[PDB]
Formats: sequence, C-alpha cells, structure tokens
Amino acid sequence: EWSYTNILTGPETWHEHYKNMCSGYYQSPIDLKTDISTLDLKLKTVIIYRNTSSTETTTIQNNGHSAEVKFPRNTWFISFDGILDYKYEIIQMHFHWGNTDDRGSEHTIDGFRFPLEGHIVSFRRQMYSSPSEAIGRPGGLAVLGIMHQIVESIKYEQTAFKAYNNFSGVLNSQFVPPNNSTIDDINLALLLSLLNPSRYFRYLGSLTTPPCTENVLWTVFIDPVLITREQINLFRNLPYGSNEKQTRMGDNFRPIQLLNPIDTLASRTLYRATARG
Ligand SMILES: Nc1cc(C(Cl)=C(Cl)Cl)c(S(N)(=O)=O)cc1S(N)(=O)=O
Ligand SMILES: *[C@@H]1O[C@H](CO)[C@@H](O)[C@H](O)[C@H]1NC(C)=O
Ligand SMILES: *[C@@H]1O[C@H](CO)[C@@H](O)[C@H](O)[C@H]1NC(C)=O
Ligand SMILES: [Zn+2]
Repeated sequence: EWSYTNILTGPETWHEHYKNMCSGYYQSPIDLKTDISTLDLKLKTVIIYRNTSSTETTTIQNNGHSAEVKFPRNTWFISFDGILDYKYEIIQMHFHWGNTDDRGSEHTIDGFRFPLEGHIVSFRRQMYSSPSEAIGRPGGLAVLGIMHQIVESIKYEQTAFKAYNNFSGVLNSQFVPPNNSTIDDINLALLLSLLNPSRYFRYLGSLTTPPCTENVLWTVFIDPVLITREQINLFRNLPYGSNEKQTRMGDNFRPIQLLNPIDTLASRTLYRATARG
C-alpha cells in the first residue's frame, strides 16, 4: 500500500514501489514560479458549468487519504475554449491540507504554501467515453487546483464553504473511512467566481498519489478563495486510514517535484494565463 505519514510506504518510497509512473520526469506537484514561466495569451478564461437536467445525488467519502466529493456522471463540466460542448467532465473534488496553517497545499506559488488546496478532477470526454477509460490513458485527465487562504474577518457567504454548503456537516471526528454520505451539491460555478478564473498556471504533469500517472493537464489558479480557521480545523477532525502512522488526517500532500529533473528526455514548460488586457 501507500501513505503520507508512514516512512516505510510514504512519498519518498513511491519512485521504487510504483515506478510506473512515480519514477517519471513529468511529476506533480511543482513550485509554480512566476518569473520562470511563459505567459501564453492564447490560454482562455476557465468556465465550470452544470447540466440543468441532471438530478442524481452528490456524495462525500473519507477514503482514508482525503475528503472526496463524488459527482454524478454527466453533471459538471469544464470549458477551456468558451464552448459549452462537454469536452471535460468533472468526476470528483478532494483536498490537501496541513497539520498547521502554514502548510497543506501540494503546489507552491513562488515557494509559498497555502493551508488547503482543492483538486477538481475531470476526464477528457472529448476523446474518452468514461472516467475508467480516461484515468490510465494518455492525455486522459485535467485537474483544477484551487488555493484557499485563512482570513479572521469574513461572512460565511463570502467563504468557499458557501459554495461547498459546509459539506452538509460531514467533516467531523465520526466521519471514519470508508464512510460515504449524501450531501447537497457543490456550487462549483460559485466557487470559481470567488477567484479570477483567467489567472492561472498551466503545465503537463501527473497524479500526485500512486500510480502518479503522467496524463494530467494541470491548471492552478493564482488567486486563493477564502476560508476561516474554524473551517480548516473541520478537515483536521477527520481520521486517517489505518495505512497511516498519524491518527488525525493532515499533511496529506506530496512533496515538491522539479519541472525538469536532470534525467528528463524532453523538457516541459510552465505556462501562465492572464485576462485579456
Ligand atoms: N486524482 C486523485 C485521486 C485520489 C485518490 Cl488516490 C482517491 Cl482514492 Cl480518490 C487522490 S487522494 N488519494 O484522495 O489524495 C488524489 C488525486 S490527485 N491529487 O488529483 O492526483
Ligand atoms: C444531462 O443529464 C441528462 C439527465 O440525467 C442526461 O440524459 C444527459 O446525457 C446529460 N447531458 C450530458 C451532456 O451529459
Ligand atoms: C454553515 O456553517 C455555519 C455554522 O456554524 C453557518 O453560519 C451556516 O449557516 C451553515 N450553512 C448551511 C447551508 O447550513
Ligand atoms: Zn489531489
């Protein structure tokens, strides 16, 4: 198995235990370096949109690694080109956080760690008919990264937790793995409106847990959405799976990978996007 906190099965081991593909040279997360990135004005505003006809329930599970929101099929989509033609279909959203407020994110922005990084996972429905077809195949996946930052003074309604509908209260010490509960749907469009959806890093990388598949189109928004200390401590109430050394769920993030390890056979480039000025 694998873990975050057991040194025998933890992230420094994955390159050996899961060489396909945790030994690769296109791994994630990376440090997102504003100065050492290429501005590409062709990269458009991201849109998240829902199929109005979908009625199926959303669930959340403590999978032992994270809190994972499981979206029904054919419901939530991403557009990178302004057309609402279902090229990318959202599967799930999960989170990475810290034992303490000064770490938790997988990506860094110029070396800075956020307390909470959310990952919206989608498959390239344009090419592949289902998640199970896309998840192991080339170019199959696109993930959105959303940074969260803690503020002392804020109304609930302008926090990310309004979009999350507080996960219907499931974030607590009794939400043990592998428990799943029905929750209110997540308003992913409202979530995206809490930041600038034109301002993002873009690169080709990997899943950040084994098997670290190098088939992820990454988009990481530079502006964070806002949460309170009370909200970040809700995540810290979840218990880790029995694979972990630590009892409480926290520090569920992979260490930083290089954009171009010395052994790369073809360098990748970190791109940045900004709004049409
Ligand atoms: N796509 C994905 C899946 C999972 C796992 Cl393995 C689940 Cl069991 Cl949902 C997780 S996990 N184990 O919830 O952190 C992370 C990702 S990520 N960071 O987007 O690479
Ligand atoms: C929208 O949801 C309906 C009802 O569940 C479904 O039959 C339809 O295929 C969905 N549309 C897309 C584009 O997935
Ligand atoms: C979510 O969290 C706080 C309760 O401590 C509250 O102010 C808010 O009304 C809750 N929202 C919903 C939808 O229950
Ligand atoms: Zn993730």
